[PDB]
Amino acid sequence: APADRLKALVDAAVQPVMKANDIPGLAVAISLKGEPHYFSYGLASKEDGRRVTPETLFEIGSVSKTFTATLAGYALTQDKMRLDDRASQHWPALQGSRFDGISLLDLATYTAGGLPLQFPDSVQKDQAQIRDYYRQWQPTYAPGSQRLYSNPSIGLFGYLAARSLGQPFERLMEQQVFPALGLEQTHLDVPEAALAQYAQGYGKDDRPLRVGPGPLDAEGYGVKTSAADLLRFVDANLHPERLDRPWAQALDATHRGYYKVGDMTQGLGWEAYDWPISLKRLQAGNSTPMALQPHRIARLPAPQALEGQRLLNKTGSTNGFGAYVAFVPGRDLGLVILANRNYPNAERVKIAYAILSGLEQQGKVPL
Repeated sequence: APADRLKALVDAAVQPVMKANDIPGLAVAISLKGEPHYFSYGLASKEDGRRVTPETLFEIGSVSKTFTATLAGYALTQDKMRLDDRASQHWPALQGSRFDGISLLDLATYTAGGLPLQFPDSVQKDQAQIRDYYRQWQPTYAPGSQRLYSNPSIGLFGYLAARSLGQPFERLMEQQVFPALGLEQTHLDVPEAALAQYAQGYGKDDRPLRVGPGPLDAEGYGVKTSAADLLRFVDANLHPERLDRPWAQALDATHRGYYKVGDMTQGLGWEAYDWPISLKRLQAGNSTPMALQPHRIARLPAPQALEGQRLLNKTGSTNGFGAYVAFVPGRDLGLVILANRNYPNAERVKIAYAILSGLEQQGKVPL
């Protein structure tokens, strides 16, 4: 019965937004009690007229941070690191710098002291240049005091998690994490045999854009994946216990809240809200000032399990793409919305909310 009204519902949620934001192409995937439903709209590539399907690859941008967090959860589970480790414990080249005093949890949750949203332009994809950047960096704020959303920050957390496991990040992801989650259409670097599925991204004036290489790009924003595979990842998050125990615990470690900013509780990768919550409060939690400005944290006495009546989500963008994922453990409901335009987070949340709230309304006793 909830599946009955879903096409009308997703179309009403999606198409007005696609029109208002000139989105060429967009794929939705929803898990409702573990049944997958897909809805594809428009074009993966304008030039070649290729339609979006559930197998189209999209750049998911910062949604990649939840995969990064899962690898870290693995390292935690395997006793290779702890969240209270000093950063420089896992990279001797950092010993003597400010990262002697910054914890892994600080890096993971953007509280190291104001690491910038992006690396400076002058920092190339090069081990020494990244190392030298961290060695010379001086903080804006005290560690643990301010949240400033930051690629160098969770970037370093992933890179450190990988060193703790004794292997490069990309290899760990490609040979262990993606195979462990059963994801065969998920890539940090799209192989030759899959390039035909890689959507074009579209920027301002329909400039075609696909993400270029960047320092710690893999860790922060590197994943390309299909709506069907990202939904599989969401489904693993909904039911971690359906995985081989080391990976169940790894997912579980990404479902623990450390502090609040407004209505949002910060996890490793995932950000969480009480459910239900209003549309406007969820958009505020996903607002440009949330991402771009520093905020004072409300630290929780103890890590909070992000379970029950909670919604966990992550937005992610690149210059050409805009992704959003959300799941509600207490409704057994997951959702992925992938587009080849970076359109505003408030509109992504608008689509998701229409879907989530449409599905909830359906559950009432007829009176």
